This record gives sequence, structure tokens and C-alpha cells, in this order.
Amino acid sequence: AGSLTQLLATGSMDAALTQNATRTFWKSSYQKHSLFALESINQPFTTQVQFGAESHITVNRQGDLLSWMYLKIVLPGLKVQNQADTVQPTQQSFASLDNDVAAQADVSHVLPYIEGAYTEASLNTKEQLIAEAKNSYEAAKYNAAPLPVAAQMQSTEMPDFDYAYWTEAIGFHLIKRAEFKVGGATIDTIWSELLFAMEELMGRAGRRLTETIGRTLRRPTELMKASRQEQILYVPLPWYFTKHPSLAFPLVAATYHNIQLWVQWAQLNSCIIKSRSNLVVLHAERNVPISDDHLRASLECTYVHLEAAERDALTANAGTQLIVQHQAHLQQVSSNNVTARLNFNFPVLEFYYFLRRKANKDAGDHFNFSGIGGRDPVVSAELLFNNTARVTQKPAVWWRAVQALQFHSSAPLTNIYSYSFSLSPEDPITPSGSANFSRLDSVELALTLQDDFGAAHDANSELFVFARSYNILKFTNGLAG
Amino acid sequence: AGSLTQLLATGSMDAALTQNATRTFWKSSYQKHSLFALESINQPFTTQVQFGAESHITVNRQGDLLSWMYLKIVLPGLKVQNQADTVQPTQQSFASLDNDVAAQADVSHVLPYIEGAYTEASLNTKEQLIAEAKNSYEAAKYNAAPLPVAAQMQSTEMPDFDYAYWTEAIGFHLIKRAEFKVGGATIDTIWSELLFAMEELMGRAGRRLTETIGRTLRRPTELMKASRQEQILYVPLPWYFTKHPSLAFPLVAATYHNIQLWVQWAQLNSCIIKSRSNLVVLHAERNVPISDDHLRASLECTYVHLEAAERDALTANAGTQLIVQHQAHLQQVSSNNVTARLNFNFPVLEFYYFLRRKANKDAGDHFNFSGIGGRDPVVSAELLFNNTARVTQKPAVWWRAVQALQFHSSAPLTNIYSYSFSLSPEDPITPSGSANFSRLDSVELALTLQDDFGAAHDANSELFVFARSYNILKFTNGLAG
Amino acid sequence: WYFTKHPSLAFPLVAATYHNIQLWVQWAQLNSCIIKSRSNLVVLHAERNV
Repeated sequence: AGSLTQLLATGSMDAALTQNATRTFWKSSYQKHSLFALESINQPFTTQVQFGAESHITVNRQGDLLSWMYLKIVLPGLKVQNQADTVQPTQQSFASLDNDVAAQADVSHVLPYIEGAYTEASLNTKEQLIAEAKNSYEAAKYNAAPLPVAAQMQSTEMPDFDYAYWTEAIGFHLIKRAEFKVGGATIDTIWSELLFAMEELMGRAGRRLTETIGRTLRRPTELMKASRQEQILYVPLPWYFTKHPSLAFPLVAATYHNIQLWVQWAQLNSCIIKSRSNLVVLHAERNVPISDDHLRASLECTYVHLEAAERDALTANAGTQLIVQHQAHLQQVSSNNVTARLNFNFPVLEFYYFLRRKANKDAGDHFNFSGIGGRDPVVSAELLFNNTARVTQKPAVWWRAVQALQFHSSAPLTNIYSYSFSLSPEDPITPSGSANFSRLDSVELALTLQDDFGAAHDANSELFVFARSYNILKFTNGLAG
Repeated sequence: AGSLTQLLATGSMDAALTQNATRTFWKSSYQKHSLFALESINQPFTTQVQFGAESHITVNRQGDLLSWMYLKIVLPGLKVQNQADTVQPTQQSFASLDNDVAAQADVSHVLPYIEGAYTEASLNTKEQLIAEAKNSYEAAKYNAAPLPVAAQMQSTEMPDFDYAYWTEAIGFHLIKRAEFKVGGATIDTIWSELLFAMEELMGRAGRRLTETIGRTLRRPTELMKASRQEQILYVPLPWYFTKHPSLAFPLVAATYHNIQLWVQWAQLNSCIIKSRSNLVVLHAERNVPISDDHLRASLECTYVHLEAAERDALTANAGTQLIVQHQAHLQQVSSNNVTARLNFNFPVLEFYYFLRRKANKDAGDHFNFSGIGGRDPVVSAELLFNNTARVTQKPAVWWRAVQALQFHSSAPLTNIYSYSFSLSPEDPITPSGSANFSRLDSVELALTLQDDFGAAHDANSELFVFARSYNILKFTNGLAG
Repeated sequence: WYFTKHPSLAFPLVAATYHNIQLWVQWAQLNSCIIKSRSNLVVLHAERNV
């Protein structure tokens, strides 16, 4: 009686929701689709792959569309030997944990707050004086309550043996820049720092790229274990056509253009960290000093094979694809107040920004976007259009956590900040907002950074700003532009 | 002036995106739906439930559709007593940690690499010699750099007291096979190993089945804690009709067919691990030896009640549902080169494969798909159609991590490999690609496994291959087929 | 086979489309394939040590 009465208890308001219902929950409807197949094919580079060099590949035409694209990287296992035991000790310098430049830079900021005879003190006494000076510095700069000295003395249990390892997220770090080219024109460009920021914000829970890019979430012991043997990494290249099947790049519609991936590789000296400064780093299998020619890479492409009728239709009329392109503003930082002039073009969906200390970069911690003592490097930021506040001054947590909560699949674990003009900037096919930067005379991101950011040992810290913008790729008569 | 100018700054390209806009972001539109209610009802098995037996239930007709289906399992708490203190010590044998068959099998592979007097050595000296021989084995087989001996000596802090526990993910392990039957015909079949693989790949972040199936992510101390008391598990049965409301099984349209769930239960000896070989395992409440009749299970079904008009429409014309069925190829492995002949039928969406060492199975670690020393058991795999490479030789990481990244909600934490012909194999209502195996004369999965896989103590290791295929379930005149 | 002796005798697969082509092989017994130095030796697979 009650369940039937609920179906009868309808009024004029229910008519807007349920009158002439076009859907039922109790019967499945499905759509028929055209026939297609997927094939994954690995292809060698057209030029030699080496650390610090640029390499390119011309993408083969082994199907009708191009869908997924992965850079397959093979890194050798690492071993170490004392320089005294080596017949040829001359190698490039690597970052070493016995010379922690990031910790030395952090100590340099607290030196003015050390009370007593620091120079003559025992090692254990120096560690105590540094921890007390950190409390005095943080009280003076941040009105922070002092932490117990014992809570600041975190011994990272480093192993009592010699090692070397590939840096955190080495699969991204290796790709300093990649360019997707069609007919000799650059269609899009991606950077190592952008790839990491995109994975932090858009990386879905349970599908994080951890193993596929050599990322351990800053657990040095796991990087050491992984680096003792050969590593095979599959780094996704997040081009517009890899984001949705309807955006797959129509190879058949671009028949008269070569499709090329160009990759600028990281220098070998930046890719490795060692336990001690006096160690030589060896290729684990070959027992020779590691060299720039030990980088191996290939391109793994997923091709789509279409039925003849769909292939012929696509060849006759591929039309236009909405694309997202990436733009970059890269700036050196030498002061706590920084203004970035964002000379980006087109309808910008969103931008990302973050800072890297010089000391973190020099320590080989390339994706450590933290400030001094691991703090947030940004105090506040403001966004100006033509000297008018588009976003008034907001604290770092608003740009990092509130913007990520509103617009992104994930909140960043590092100090990555974002701002979206789009309601759904991760939707590759549905435009949901933008600001046209080609119609603004000035776009300025004004930053107030933490105290002493870009001073002394951190002179030439880096500001990264990346923007995502809409453009249109047109296919006509076997050409793409 | 700027924001109004952006709305006016439109050209012929914007017309394809925004001309005659059929959607606004500033006004919600909603659809009205028909009246329905959901009811969860628990039902006993029609036959006795016991370990190692087969049991069935005829599903009641308590609503118009059948939606969710959970196997509700009740396991008793476990206690242990010394065999010497027990009035009836005769029980089935259980796996025991004092007789670690998996560790003994791993040691057997490194015995040829032990230098010195192993037989006469002290226990601590034997552990050192085994860790050194592991380095020599891994250097010889994999060109691995040696790990410090202290880093290989992981003491799992096992408690200094007697215990027994239910094996990891016991809720899946208990279900050796389940069959969904309609009118005496098997509509679909699921296996323990498939349920685990499906949860690894399709299990969403924050909705993993951990507690609901007794899974701890291989933390033995948590399995011990859970096993001291009665456990109630709710194991989801992932039938086609549980995946989307429009696929709910139309009970009213199948009025003349009995709906049955058949379950083949795991043997009790495989479900329990104990600290020591000389312990008797007791039911914690009853203080009697644990026996095959201590398994309790019931079926929890979610029924849908429809409004009379929708019920009558569905009874008159339920039509056809697209269904996904599961197929299995199960093979013994006795060599490092394995060819699996996949005699699957219908349009296959995707397949999963993985290996289990005999030693891992015998140790009671039923979902440990790792190789020797916890390594990846697959070096490479190739997929052939009619002796032509459909997927050329690819390394294990491509089949495990790249395929999961492209097509699945999650990457597997275990050595589960997949391959999809579908762009969205987790979409239950939208076909997005398949390969029709009923039109292929041969489908071969060729595997190169790690060295010594399936040799000696691992003779009769297991290869599992599961496929998901499209079929059609038709409803006509109160019958389903 | 006759078709391996001269290119003009190559077996025309296209002309035999409705027939399966099969090679059947009867293998020698393992006991006949091996000779050993001494009667009291066990013969092992060199890699597998079985």
C-alpha cells in the first residue's frame, strides 16, 4: 500500500522531473559502434639517444589513428667503486649526500641566530645549536612556537654502505623538453616540470605514475633498491590526442606531413645522486664508468585500425579538432617579491606555477618545490589583468589546495599552485571557460615569497609558470596545421 | 570592459563551439524519473554450506529487478592449542610458518651459488651464506648489483606466541568458483583468482574491498588480529547486472526460470595458516577442532520494486541485454617458455593473465603472483592471431602497468597482466572495441618467464588466463536465454 | 619433400585452399638418443639440473 501510494503521490512539481520519462533504470539500452582494433607498436629513435643531447623520431604510419604515446626508457643498473680503485677515475660530477647543498643552504639562513662558539663545537653540539637557532629563526620570522630539539633531529636512517641512485621521478626528469611536430611545425611542447605538475594535479587515485616514471614519493631507500638493476620506464606523453578517443590524431587525414617527436634529454650529472663525493658510478652489468651513451629510449605508440567505411569518411572529412597547447614562462628569482609577466596567447583554460630553490636543484632533488626548511615558498599571490586585480591577494593554501579541490582530480603533495578559468579544465572535449590572453595588454602574476627566498645560497632560484590554452588543429587535403 | 570584450571577441572558429549553445552553466536542468524502491534481503542457501563442498541457492522473487548481489560469509574466530594437550589431535594439515615452503623453494634456487660449508654452519652463518648466494645468483642471472647483506635480512617481527589466521583475502579464496544460472543454463562463471584480479585492476581508490573480503595487503599481524574473533565478510559478486542500474536482471521478464547461484567452496586446509606445525586449530567460541561444517554463508540480494506501469512495460517487452561473460584457460607451468592456446569464444573485450608459483600456493599465499624472490615472473609476452603477431614481444611492465594505465581504474599491486581490445572495458553498457575469438583459428599467448620458473620445487606452477566477452541475454514470454 | 627440390615444384598453397597441410612426426625414444661413459651415471639437463 505504501510503495504504490508513493507512485500515486505526484503533483505539478514532479511533472518537470518524471512526466514523459525518456529513461528507465530497469532496462539497459546500448548503442552500436563501428569496428576498430588497437595495436601497440614500439619504435626506435631516428637519431642516437644520449644524455644531454636532443633526439628525434619520425612516427611510423602503422594504423589510421594515433592514440596513446609512451616514451619507453631503459636505464642501466648502477654500482659504485672508490675513485682510488678505478683505472680511469675521471667522470662527470654527481650530487652527493656527504655534500648536502640543500641542508648547507638551510643552515646558512639560521647562522645569524646561532648563539655561542659554533666553530669550535663538537658535531653533536653543532647539531643542537643549529636546531636551537632554527627555533629562534622561526620565532623571529614566523612567530612560530619552538619545537622540542629532539623532534627536529630526524635521523634519516641512511644505509652504512656505498650506493648511487637515479633521482626521484627520473622518467620525467630525463625529458627536459618534448615537442610534437607535424609537417615541421611544432603543434605542442611539454617540459619535465610540467609533466610532474600535471601528474600531481590530474593523477587519479590508484593510477599514479609511480613505478612507470621511477617515483618513490621521496623514499631514498626505494630509489637505491630500484637503481641496483636495469629499469624500464613507460613515461606517458599527455598530448591532446591521448586524452580522449575522439581526439586521436588522424594519420590518414595528415598523409603528406611527417609526424615527429623531438626530445631534449637531461644531462647525466643531474640524473644521479651518490652516498659519497669520492665514488665513481659504474654501469652495473658492463662494469664501466657510466657515460652519456648509456641512455636508451624508444617510442611506444598505440595505433587504431578502422573499418574501410570509417577510414574513407575520415580521409574525406577529418575537419577540425579542438586542441590544448602548453605555454611556459620561466624566470630566475633573486628577491622575495616577484612579478611574472605572462606573455601567453590564446584562450587560456588555466595556469600552474611553482618555485624551485637553487639548493634543491643542485642537490639533485629536481621536483622539490619546497621553500627554506621544507616550508611553503609562497606567502601570497595576486593575478592582475591590465593592472586591475582579477584575483586579489590570496594566501598560498588558496592557490594550492582550494583551486585543486575545485578543478582537479587530486591535490598536489608538493608546493604546486594552480588557477582555473575553466569549470572542468581536465575535460579535453568540452570547453568550460577561458581567458583570452591574446586580448590582454598585460597579465601579471605578483608573488610574495617567504623571507630570504632567492637570497645568498639560493640566488637564481627558479619560477615556473605553465599555461594550458585552446587552439584548433585543421586537417585538409592530407595536410594538418 | 575586458570581460565584455572577451564575449565580443568571437570569430568563425567559435561558431563551431558556441553558436546555438544548447547548454548553460548558470541554470540547472534535471530529468524526471519513474518511481522505484530498493530493498536488501538476506537469503540462506538451499543446500548445506561446507568447506570443500558445492552449495546452491535458488534466488527468491522478492521484487521486479535484481541489482546488487553479495555473498555474506561468516567465519568463526580461531584459537590454537598444542597437539599434546588435545583429546582428539587428528585434524587436516594446515600451512605453517615454521615450515615456510616458499622460502625453502627460494633457497633451493640459490643452493648452487652457496660457497663454503653450508651444512655444518650455525643458523646465523647459514642466513649470511644464503644472502651472499642470493647476490651471486642475481648477479649471474640478472646482472644485478649486490645489495648489502643487512638490507636482505628483513626480520618480519613475528609475534613470540601461538596463533592461526585465515589467509589473505579469504572472502575471495573461499569462492573457488561461482556460477550464475537461469533456467538450468549457466549464464556466467567467476573464479577466486578472477575476483582478485578484477579488484586489483577495477577497484577504485577509497572503495577497495579490503575489510569486506578479509584483505590486509599482506600484513600478517592484521590477519592474526582479525582471525581471533568471528568475521562477517560481504563479497560482491560482479555479475553483468550488478554493474549498472539499466542492466539489473529483470525477474518479472524471466518468471518461468529459476535463478540460481552455485558456489564451489575452498577446502578448509587451504584457508588457514598457523605459527607452528604441531598446533591444532580450534573454533574460538565452541572450543572444538575446526571442521568443514563451520563455514556459514548466505546470499544478500538487492531487489528493485517498480511502479506498476514500468513493471507491466518490462513484463511485456524486456527485449535483450548486452552481457559480459567470463572465460578461463588454466594451465600448469613446468618451463620458462610457455604457450597458452586461448580457446575463448565470442567478441573478447580484454584478457587478464598471471602466474602462481606452486610454493606460494602450498604456503597458503594464494594471491601471491610473484616469481622467485618476489621478482616479476614474466620477462616478456607476445600475442599471436593465426601465427601472426597481434602484439609483438613486450616486457612484463608494458602488460602490467601500461595496459592498466590506459584501460583500468587502478594499477595492480601484484603481478597481474592485462590487454584490452576495448577503449573502455569497464563501461558495462557502451561497447568500445573487441576481437571476435570465434573467428580466429588460433589465439596464442607466448610467455617468456624468469629463469628456473616451473623447475624443481616449483614444478606445476599455475598460469591463469581469464577473458571478458560480449554476449546477449534475451528475455521472451517469461523465459531468459 | 618433392616441393623443396626445385622452385617450379614449390607447393601451391593458393591452389589447395580447402585442404589442411600437415606435418606429422614420430619422435625417437629418449633411451636411444643418448650414450654415456659409464652404466652407473644419471643423465641430467645441464641448465635445469634435473
